Amino acid sequence: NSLKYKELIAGELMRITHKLLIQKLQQQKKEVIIKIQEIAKDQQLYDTLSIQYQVDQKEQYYAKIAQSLEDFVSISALKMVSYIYPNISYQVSIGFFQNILDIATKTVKDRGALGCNYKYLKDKLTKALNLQQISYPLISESYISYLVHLFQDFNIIEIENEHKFYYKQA
Ligand SMILES: [Mg+2]
Repeated sequence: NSLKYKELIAGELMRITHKLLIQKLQQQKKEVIIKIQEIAKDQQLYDTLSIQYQVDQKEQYYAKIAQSLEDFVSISALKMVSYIYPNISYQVSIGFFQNILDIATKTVKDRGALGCNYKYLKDKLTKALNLQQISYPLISESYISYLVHLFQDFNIIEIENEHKFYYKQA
C-alpha cells in the first residue's frame, strides 16, 4: 500500500501499455484493444508484483493487474470494454499517450544545448499531466528510461555516456 510501490507498479504498466499501443498501430481498425493476458506478458511487471504478492497463479496475477489498472481507467488512459474473465480487455486512449509524447518532446527540445536528465524529464512530465486525482505519480523512472530509449531509436535524442561518481566520505 505504499505510494512508492504504487508508482513502481504503475510505471511498468505504463511502459507495457505504450509498448502494446505502438505494436498494434503498426500492425494496423480505429481503436486499439489490449487483453489483460497480453499486459501480463512482461517479466518486470511479474517481478515487481512478486515483491509483495503471491502471483504464481494466473488468476491472482490477473487480479492484481486489474486492481492497479483501475487508476488508469479513472484518468482516462484506458477504458474497460470487456469485464468477464477470460475476456478482460481495455481500449487505450491514443490521445493520452500521444500527449505524453508531445510533452516529452517539448521538454527536451526547450532545454536545447544544455539538455536534461532522467529526473528532470520525470518531474516535468508529471507536473504537466497534473493527475492530482490519483495521489501517487504514474510516471516511474523505468517508464522514463523506456521513453528516452524510444526517442533515441528514432534519432530524436542523443544520450551521453558520461556519468558522475563521488568519493565516499568516511
Ligand atoms: Mg517501465
